[PDB]
Amino acid sequence: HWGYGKHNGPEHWHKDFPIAKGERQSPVDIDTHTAKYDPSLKPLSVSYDQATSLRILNNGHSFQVTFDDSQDKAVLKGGPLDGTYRLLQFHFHWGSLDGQGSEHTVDKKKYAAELHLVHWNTKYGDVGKAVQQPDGLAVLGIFLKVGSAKPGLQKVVDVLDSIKTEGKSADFTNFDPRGLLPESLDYWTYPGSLTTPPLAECVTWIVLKEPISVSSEQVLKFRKLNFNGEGEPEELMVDNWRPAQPLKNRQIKASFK
Ligand SMILES: NS(=O)(=O)c1ccc(NS(=O)(=O)CCNC(=O)Nc2ccccc2)cc1
Ligand SMILES: [Zn+2]
Repeated sequence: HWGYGKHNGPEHWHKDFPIAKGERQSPVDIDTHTAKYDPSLKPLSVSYDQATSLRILNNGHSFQVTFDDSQDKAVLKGGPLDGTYRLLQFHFHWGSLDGQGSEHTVDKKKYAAELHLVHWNTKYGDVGKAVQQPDGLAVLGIFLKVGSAKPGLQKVVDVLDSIKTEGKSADFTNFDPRGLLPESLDYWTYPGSLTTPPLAECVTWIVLKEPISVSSEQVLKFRKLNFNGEGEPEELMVDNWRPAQPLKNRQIKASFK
């Protein structure tokens, strides 16, 4: 089964998921010399005020926080998107050291981590039908750099000790994802894929220009998680990122000049 190690990592994934070698795979490097401003892009509309978090869990490849997506509580709208996209979950990708961890890169620069806020297109009814559609999902990607502490992340960090190993989960209600956003909503966008199996090409990616700053204290707590379940041999969850994939025939557009 898949992971990020030598024997099951991203170089192996195409054997079970041949779309790994597809025409619109994610992540990509964002070259600011060729990711051109497009004046037709609209401002991004983030409506998370009624977001209802449910649980936080270690699934053996990251930790994710889940939400109640049964109504239009927390939705992503505007930007490059047509229609309305409900927030399903968020999770992160991070490194074995501050110098790497992000999935997207900017002019080949790797950030310490990357946050993925995952949304699905409500015109398809549920997410299982949305993932079969080229416009089924919208993932809001936010880079993390090491600096001052991000107060909106602290509730997450303070609970990670309770989900150290794969399969553990915890109650995680009343978490406000507005606390994970940077100041600016300037973004890049391109059509792409899930960055983990099944790597489906169903994602409109929206990557924010401005990283959020998290403290070294905070990101170190990510690196205490385990890929393995309890009683299994410890394998620390670090470097759980897929490297940049070829942009091929795609365009990346910027909402800003
Ligand atoms: N790293 S990333 O590119 O942002 C990313 C984001 C999400 C995923 N995986 S996912 O499961 O959440 C996809 C959405 N959920 C489903 O399709 N669920 C489903 C499917 C069939 C039946 C019933 C439910 C992987 C990578
Ligand atoms: Zn992700």
